[PDB]
Amino acid sequence: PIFLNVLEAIEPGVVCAGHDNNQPDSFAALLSSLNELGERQLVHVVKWAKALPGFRNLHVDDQMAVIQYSWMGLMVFAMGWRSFTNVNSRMLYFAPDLVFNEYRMHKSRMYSQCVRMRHLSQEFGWLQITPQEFLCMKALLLFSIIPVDGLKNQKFFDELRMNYIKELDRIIACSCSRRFYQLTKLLDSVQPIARELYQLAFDLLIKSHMVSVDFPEMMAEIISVQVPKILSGKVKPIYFH
Ligand SMILES: C[C@]12CCC(=O)C[C@@H]1CC[C@@H]1[C@@H]2CC[C@]2(C)[C@@H](O)CC[C@@H]12
Repeated sequence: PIFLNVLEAIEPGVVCAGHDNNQPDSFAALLSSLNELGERQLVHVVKWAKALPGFRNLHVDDQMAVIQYSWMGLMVFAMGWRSFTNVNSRMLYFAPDLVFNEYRMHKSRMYSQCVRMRHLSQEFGWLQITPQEFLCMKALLLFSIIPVDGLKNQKFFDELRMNYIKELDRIIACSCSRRFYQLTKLLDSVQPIARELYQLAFDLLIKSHMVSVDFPEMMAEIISVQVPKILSGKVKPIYFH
């Protein structure tokens, strides 16, 4: 169980958004706290990724690129699990101090995306996803979006991605065929959700100075430098099906 030992050991702990819950639920306050949460979680995503088995086998530029393309999907998948285990999926548990009810879903102007995120959360229940399955699936999400022109050493990436697929297969194996199909269909469903959120993030950054929404340093950098490569089709998800 070496692989699962590692995934459990490096899983990030609780991250708070810093949200002042006694101010009114305005669009600007809610989106500014979500952006701050993203900035805080990005720190943990980087430290988590660098500690994954085999990750340092990747070229150093590929390491940062893969994090900078997959972070939305990783963060939404993890938030979906938090929601399933904490509020049982009619609310979104972005953080202990940033829990979206239906009112916040509307005031954030993200209601339809939150609905889809809620559906993703509920699938952990409908499919009875185990903690071990969640951990392996989340790791695989780091290796599920790349440039169409390929990475700087694509061969090492393809080997590492293969090995994470094998680990998922082992965790299921420890019926199997139906399970693997279910989990890979679930993984595929993350990318379209992440794409819609990437679109929202980009549009909000462009008009941020006018809706009074503050973007932290690394969020502003990644949404203006890397996210447009996804939105323009230069960086694309790897789907199973
Ligand atoms: C990743 C975050 C923050 C971390 C998390 O739990 C998931 C959530 C998904 C929506 C993202 C948000 C970060 C800030 C974004 C990108 C806003 O700009 C628009 C959509 C928000």
